[PDB]
Amino acid sequence: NNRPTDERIIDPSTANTQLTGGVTYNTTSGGNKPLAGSPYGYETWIDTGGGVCSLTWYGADQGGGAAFKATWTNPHDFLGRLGYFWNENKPYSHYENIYCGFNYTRSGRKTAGDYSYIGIYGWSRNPSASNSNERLIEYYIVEDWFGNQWQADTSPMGINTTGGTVMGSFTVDGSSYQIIKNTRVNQPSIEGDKTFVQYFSIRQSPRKSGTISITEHFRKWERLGMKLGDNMYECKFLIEAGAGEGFFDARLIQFYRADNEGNILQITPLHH
Repeated sequence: NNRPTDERIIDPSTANTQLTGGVTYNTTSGGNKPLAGSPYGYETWIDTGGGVCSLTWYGADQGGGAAFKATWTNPHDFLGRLGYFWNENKPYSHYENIYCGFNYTRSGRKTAGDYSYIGIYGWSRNPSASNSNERLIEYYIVEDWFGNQWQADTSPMGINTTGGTVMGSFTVDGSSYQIIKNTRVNQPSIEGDKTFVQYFSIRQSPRKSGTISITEHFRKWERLGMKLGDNMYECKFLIEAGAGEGFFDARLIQFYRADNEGNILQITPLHH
């Protein structure tokens, strides 16, 4: 495929202004919820015995259309995410070449507990895998995190946070990424409490703005034998906070998809 060059793609380096207004959600959504006048959906996982969490969608007409803010205090593993919701029995390759331009501010080191994640997230199903562990996949492309008491938020996380096994590395979008596979044994999932696998790409140089060539990660995992199967659930921008008290505030989250010749198939938002 050829890199898209369409003028509607917002240069991430330019998206430096605080967005305003927005619609805020303070409770668990119970899965994907569509957003009004948008191709995207949000999800919130906010445990009631935890403290106050929020996701604020900045709307259809600013910040690339998928931009959001989130806050947490004493979360018990808060996830706020927004982007593509699919879950229509189609493989990731059906959605062609997927990209996400982003630019955010966030709170600093140790404001999100012992573990946290910022980047791209979703699930995929592989009913064809012979090993039942491999039939459901939770995935992360980790651009950034909040560090902890042991490592700076400027150092990449590793297996001490993720669990599991380093499979290898590759370079895309200006950094090396370390690829990790983990098995979650009898744990909560989009299919109920069961055993499933997680795939991670960890960005070795954490960053708060740039473009993610998402499809490249999918191609790389599969190439290493980490198969995603033929039914992708979603592909969303995520902030996950294990604990602490902090914030995430995007000026830009813009998903787009292009064919192999670089023609835009989908972009948000919708002159003389």
